[PDB]
Amino acid sequence: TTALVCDNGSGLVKAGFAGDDAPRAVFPSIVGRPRHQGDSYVGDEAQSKRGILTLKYPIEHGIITNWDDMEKIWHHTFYNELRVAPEEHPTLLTEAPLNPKANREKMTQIMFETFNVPAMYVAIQAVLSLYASGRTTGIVLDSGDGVTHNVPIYEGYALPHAIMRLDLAGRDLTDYLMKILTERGYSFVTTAEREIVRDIKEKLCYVALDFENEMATAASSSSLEKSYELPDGQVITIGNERFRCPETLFQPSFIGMESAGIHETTYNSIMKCDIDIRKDLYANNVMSGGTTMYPGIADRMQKEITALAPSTMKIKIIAPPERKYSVWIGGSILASLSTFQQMWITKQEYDEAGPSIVH
Ligand SMILES: Nc1ncnc2c1ncn2[C@@H]1O[C@H](COP(=O)(O)OP(=O)(O)O)[C@@H](O)[C@H]1O
Ligand SMILES: [Ca+2]
Repeated sequence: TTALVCDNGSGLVKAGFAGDDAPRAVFPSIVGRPRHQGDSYVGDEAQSKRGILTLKYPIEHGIITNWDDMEKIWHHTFYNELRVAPEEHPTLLTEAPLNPKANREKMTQIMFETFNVPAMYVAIQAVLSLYASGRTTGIVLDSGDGVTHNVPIYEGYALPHAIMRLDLAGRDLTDYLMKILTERGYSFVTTAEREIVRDIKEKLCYVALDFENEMATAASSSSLEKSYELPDGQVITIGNERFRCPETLFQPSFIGMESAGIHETTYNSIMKCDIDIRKDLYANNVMSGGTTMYPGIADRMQKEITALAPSTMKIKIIAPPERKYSVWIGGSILASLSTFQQMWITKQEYDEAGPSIVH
């Protein structure tokens, strides 16, 4: 039998078969129900029918908060995207770091009681990303759609006391760029327009090695300008917007938040950990999630952590090309191991013991 891997993303579901190199299904973590009851849609079909539906994010901040809609996302995943009978496949689910214990239990209860999977497992997203980089010790920066975490990991296990959470990720950067471009005179307010600005963000944005220098260059030449044709036929040119957008990850004050930036959350996370493991964390900073895809983010992180860390500390930022899917790939690996097969919670163990078995 083939095991399934479902990464329950704040913005995107990544689902597929354990052993595959990439998720076969990548779709928005969105459920749409009729505006007027006289039934649900999920993912791209929900967005297409948005004019007749109310759209909701059941996993908006990395934590599943709407269980009836998460049921719909999982039903869509099994039956519409992967086209499998869930009762025929062990299923690996991902959870956010600091997922409440009752939340993990509800994920377990739905898998067995609603979908009758024969076996399941819940793994921490950041832990899977570390495994996908061939490591069991290191500190992950996972920046997705709705949340960013630092997760220090030692000998295979997250250190929950040192986890840092930043309520700032890719959704917030798209919102910032929407606001910036709207103020420039291009109206970007609707769902369809959010899609356009997201596309501009992913194609043209980058992280400046030195913000102040990059601003001086954009102020004094056209050399950083990039153009993008909108659906209405207008050509928009952006310059400093390209790097002011993701600079928000290092200066959350750009969108009015008092939070530490990702360089300070990474450094604080490491300093919460055993002094004796900090050398290994500094040398093994892995970046995961779509919001770490910006060109220049690894060099910027190298520079910022160097300025914060002891003068002699060896600092390595690992940014794999496949890091949009590294949480999913780490699940594909773990669930493929012979040593993992005894780790599955079976439906039989669930029927004997109930949801508290997941711990
Ligand atoms: N090349 C890219 N550059 C910048 N942001 C990107 C890129 N590719 C994807 N993203 C952003 O990453 C987010 C989705 O990342 P992902 O790790 O799937 O999030 P989640 O797991 O929380 O659903 C979106 O905000 C998307 O716009
Ligand atoms: Ca994620």
